[PDB]
Amino acid sequence: PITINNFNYSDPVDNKNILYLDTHLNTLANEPEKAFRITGNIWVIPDRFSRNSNPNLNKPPRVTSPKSGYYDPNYLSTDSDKDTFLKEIIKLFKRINSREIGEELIYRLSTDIPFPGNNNTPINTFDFDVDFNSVDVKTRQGNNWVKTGSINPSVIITGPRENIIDPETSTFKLTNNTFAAQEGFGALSIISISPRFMLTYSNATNDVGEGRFSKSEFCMDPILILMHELNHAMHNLYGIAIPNDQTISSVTSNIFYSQYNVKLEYAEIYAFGGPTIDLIPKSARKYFEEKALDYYRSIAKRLNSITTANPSSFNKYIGEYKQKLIRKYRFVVESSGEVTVNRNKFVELYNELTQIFTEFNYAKIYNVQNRKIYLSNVYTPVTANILDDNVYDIQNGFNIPKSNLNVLFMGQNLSRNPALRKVNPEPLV
Ligand SMILES: [Zn+2]
Repeated sequence: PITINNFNYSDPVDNKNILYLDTHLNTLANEPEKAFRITGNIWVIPDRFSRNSNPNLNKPPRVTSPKSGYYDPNYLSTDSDKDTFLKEIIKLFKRINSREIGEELIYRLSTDIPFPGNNNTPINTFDFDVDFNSVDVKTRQGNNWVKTGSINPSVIITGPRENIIDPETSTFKLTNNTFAAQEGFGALSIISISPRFMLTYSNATNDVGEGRFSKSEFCMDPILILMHELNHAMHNLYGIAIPNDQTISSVTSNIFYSQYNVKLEYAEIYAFGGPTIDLIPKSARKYFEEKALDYYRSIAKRLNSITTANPSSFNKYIGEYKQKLIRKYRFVVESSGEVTVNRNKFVELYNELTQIFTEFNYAKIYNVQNRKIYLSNVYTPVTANILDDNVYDIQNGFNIPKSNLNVLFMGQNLSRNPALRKVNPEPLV
């Protein structure tokens, strides 16, 4: 099985699970960032992250809303903050790992890798440095930092970007390329998030008997906030991500404003899952699945043509990676040795990735209260000291029996659990 590593932010670099990395993507970082290996190819860099030039973490001057936002330029600024964040992420992975589906989710994300290449990679080549799949490992000597090598994370979890309550997962590419995450190859994903900042709602999946009266507000369990993003990472890793331009015009209401229109991305619909998937026209769902199958066929063709690798040191390991990728995509190997795509196996895999590994399904499996739909109306966000086992533990999250909060999800009920507190109102927008 899989085990989650434990760390203190202050723990020494060991050139194995603790290193200093330069992703060449964080506009907030002027020097290498300390990183920790949660397990396998999943790493965490407990720092704020940004993709905007001349970044600013202060509340925006203009109007970016209705989108609910929380801005605090000092969140995660100190080493003390980073240590707490790091431990929160670790604890959440342990809870995710407590159920079989979560163990499988972590196993896949930490074991399978992006195909080494993109649309512009020659068919006979394995490129382990394509786009942003490899990150520099740096060490200090003197008053500077020098590259000593690189690693290939599959997923890097970082702290929030500008808006602390808008978790986001992304892949990156060079200007002249297209997104490999949408073309079968898959690519490295960066998840920017802070699970302890919980979204609140009243339109929930589990009936608690208040239908005819006043319904309680509940918080989202931090593991679902994180697992939701891990679903985007799954789509990105297996190269089946749906372009962000694929949407359905909808409405919802933020923490302040009233019902406003929004373009609901199909990527969000799949990450959430459940009946919501039906919002995507059946013909469109089939279209993207068939498109993915064609990209997979192209990958199988590449696997039958590999003769060189970049960097050259990987040439002697072409067979090893060919086998790893064959297992990832669940391809079949003919007696002749040719790699072929089995439709039955593909359909099963695609279904798993888009309809089984979903937030909606996790809520049922982990037995926690959760929003009924991705666009459930939200209220003021809440937070809690999730590192305190008297507040949140691995087995039951907030719904702890010892606290007498295990009945009807009372642990997640804002008016029944004093451990839950509204976030600072000042940073809210
Ligand atoms: Zn999402």
